[PDB]
Amino acid sequence: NGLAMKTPVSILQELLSRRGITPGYELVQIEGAIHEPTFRFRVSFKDKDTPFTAMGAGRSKKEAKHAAARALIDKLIGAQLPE
Repeated sequence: NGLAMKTPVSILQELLSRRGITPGYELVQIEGAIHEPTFRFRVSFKDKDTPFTAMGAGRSKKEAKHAAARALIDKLIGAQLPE
């Protein structure tokens, strides 16, 4: 329940702080509207002697990175990260 009532971004920062991980990001594709384009980013990091990767998207470059990083969290916990 510790993942509930907690900003997903804060959860990301907490988990990365606990492990001591700095993930990297890569621009995948920008598509959508002129005034409202959608940003696709990929994120990857190494831990537990295995590589991780995930791809997300959002309304901005920063938000897209957070979405991708949240996808990592989902894989780490093996479930949909609650709000």
